[PDB]
Amino acid sequence: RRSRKNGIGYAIGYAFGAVERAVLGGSRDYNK
Repeated sequence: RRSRKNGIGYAIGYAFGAVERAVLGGSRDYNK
């Protein structure tokens, strides 16, 4: 609520979200 959520979370979100991005590339994320 003071920009404290957007500064460190983005870093991890960038590295992680980056690898995850590939996962969300096409589809097949669930369905057993």
